[PDB]
Amino acid sequence: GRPFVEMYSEIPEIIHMTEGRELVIPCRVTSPNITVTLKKFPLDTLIPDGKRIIWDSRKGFIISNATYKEIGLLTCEATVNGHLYKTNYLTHRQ
Amino acid sequence: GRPFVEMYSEIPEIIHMTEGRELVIPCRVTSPNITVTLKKFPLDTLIPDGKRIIWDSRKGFIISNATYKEIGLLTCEATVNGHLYKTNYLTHRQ
Ligand SMILES: [Zn+2]
Repeated sequence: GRPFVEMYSEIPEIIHMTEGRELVIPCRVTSPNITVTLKKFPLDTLIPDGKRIIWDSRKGFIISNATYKEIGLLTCEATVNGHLYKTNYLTHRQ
Repeated sequence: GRPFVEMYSEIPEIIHMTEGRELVIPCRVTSPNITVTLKKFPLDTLIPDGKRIIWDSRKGFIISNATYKEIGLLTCEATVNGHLYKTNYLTHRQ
């Protein structure tokens, strides 16, 4: 199946970030009932709290105030129908 | 071993390219005797001719006049001591 509207599982998509600025990780999904986990390689899981990090199923994750900690390989993961899907983004600066 | 001074085998390094401008794929090597192949995913092999594409072991591949065909995942491959090494670059625009 396809939980992510745009899926970059093999080669990451590049997105530009600016520190102090909003960073959208744009892994929007095909249904609002899909649960998505955001990860930063290799160790971190970023939990949305509805403020500093907001999940919107039509957009992806919205990180209000990006920092240098958000520079790297970021992965959205969703498990649907018992299967795990990943889509990958490489963030670096403007 | 390590034929490439900087080696990006697992997560590609990002490099900015501008069309009509020089593009360096910077997979410099640890010895001028190392043979390196340049590839563009998934089908292409780019052959240096000493003019449009120049190999310099201290720099990498120098593509005089980059085009949109050079946008994508580019890989330098070297076989040393019977082992194949790869280093990966994602090119996209300035
Ligand atoms: Zn960039």
